Amino acid sequence: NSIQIGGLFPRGADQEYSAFRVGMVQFSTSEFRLTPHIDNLEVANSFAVTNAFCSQFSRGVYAIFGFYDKKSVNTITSFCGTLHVSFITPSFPTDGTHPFVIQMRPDLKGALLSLIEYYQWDKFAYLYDSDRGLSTLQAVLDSAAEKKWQVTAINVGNINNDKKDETYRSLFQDLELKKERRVILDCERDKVNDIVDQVITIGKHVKGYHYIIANLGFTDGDLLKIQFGGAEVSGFQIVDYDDSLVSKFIERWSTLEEKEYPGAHTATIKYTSALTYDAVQVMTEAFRNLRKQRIEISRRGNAGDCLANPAVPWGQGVEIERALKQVQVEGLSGNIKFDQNGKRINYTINIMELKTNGPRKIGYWSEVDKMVLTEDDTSGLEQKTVVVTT
Amino acid sequence: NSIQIGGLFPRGADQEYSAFRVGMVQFSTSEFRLTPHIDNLEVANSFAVTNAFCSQFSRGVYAIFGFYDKKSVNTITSFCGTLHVSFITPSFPTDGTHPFVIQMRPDLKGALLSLIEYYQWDKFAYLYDSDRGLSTLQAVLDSAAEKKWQVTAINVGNINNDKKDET
Repeated sequence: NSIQIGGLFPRGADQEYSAFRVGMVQFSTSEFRLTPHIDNLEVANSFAVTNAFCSQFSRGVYAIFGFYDKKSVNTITSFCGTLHVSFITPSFPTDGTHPFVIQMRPDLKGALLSLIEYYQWDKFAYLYDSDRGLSTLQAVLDSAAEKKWQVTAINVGNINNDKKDETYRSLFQDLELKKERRVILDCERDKVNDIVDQVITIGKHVKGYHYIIANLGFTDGDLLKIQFGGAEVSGFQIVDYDDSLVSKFIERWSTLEEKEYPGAHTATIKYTSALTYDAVQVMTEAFRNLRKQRIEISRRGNAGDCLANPAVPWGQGVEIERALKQVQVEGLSGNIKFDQNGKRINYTINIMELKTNGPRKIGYWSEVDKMVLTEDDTSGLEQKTVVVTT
Repeated sequence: NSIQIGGLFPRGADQEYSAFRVGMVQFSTSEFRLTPHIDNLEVANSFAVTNAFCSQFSRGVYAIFGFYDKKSVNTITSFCGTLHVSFITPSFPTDGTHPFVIQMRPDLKGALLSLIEYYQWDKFAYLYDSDRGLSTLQAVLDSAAEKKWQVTAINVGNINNDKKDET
């Protein structure tokens, strides 16, 4: 069964698109075949996204996969809530209960609010970027007044890439106006590695400072350049590489050709590529369930024009969303369970910390059991020569 | 000269639409006549705004007037920057330098940052709503670290109207 799927990939998301095509080979079946309409177009031009949206809406696709920006978070949810076409995304989570929006990336603020209580921080800075939204900023400001904190929040993403070394000197000099040791970065991993190189430029990676990287790709960032500087860096890795379900995929990952699959011949993988591979598992499990339920949705382009006034819904597409939220499968990021909004529940966020040996789990996060520490201390191996001032 | 204009008014903006029609009587001339295509539609459903947009774009209008939401701030600027049709709005100001976006409401943060220095405040709360954007929140948080302030920011708009007395 040739089933039309979505292909709204950004330009430069090819490692995610390679890991998409890995699932296109791995999760293919003789029951049904996914029919790509790949649209490698920019995500900021939401008009160009809309033309890429309405072109596949003219195809009569049954499920749409792709990313979205904060310039397009209000775009896609306005279309998919009205046109009743389900959408699958690994991008940053939404805040409103939107129908037909199935998001692969779990929430991060619940582990992070658990983590600040674990470090018992009250006076700390919070550098951030606007692009993934500001609900995480809204989350920490609510617990700022609630737990009586002293937060120094500065948006760092607005500075251009032309002079992002001169202003960032003055940024930490402004942080030395209160002499903060506790910086929680919230940026893209390219912008994270920029800020790390600024810390390397000024030497705040020494002992005394502490850092928290607020993304799921903690292993994706360069830790070797700041492994032995002195500061302690915490983070989160949603995909445990020690899992054999992950490790057999990693053994299949690096062996692939870079000329065929760019970004594949690597030791590790981005979590955005991993959830993309996990999204193909969900879409395969969906239409296997529609094959088991024997509910026919096989329409032509009856969707047609997106400018239909009024645009009529088609309830077979509503049943698609109903089957997506019923999918209870495992993944590379653990158990994938959904609410009535398609958002992930009963997942596990691994608290990772940079140590002398490198990145290392100290515990995992749960939605109910909030922080559970692991007892894998290996006697600590050292006591690191306690600094005695006098 | 009958010149097609925009009419993207929200439902319930009729006092603004009345004061629009006051200017339609007061600023009319025999040189040219403004040709309304009034679309009293909701501003949150940006899909419904888009159908109201493309209908006047099918008319071949020359300037478009109306409001926009934070659900439609990225909508209208993406259309007007690409389709090269000018847009006129009294709504909350944009942050990026967008072509074909003419905004009637002036900035407010410059007076407000002047005002906190006038009252010499450092420890203060800041209740706010998300709907007009959060750049004003971004403005006061930049001067919070710069002027060594103690800001208590709480988004109050997320609470529903059903129990907005108990919370």
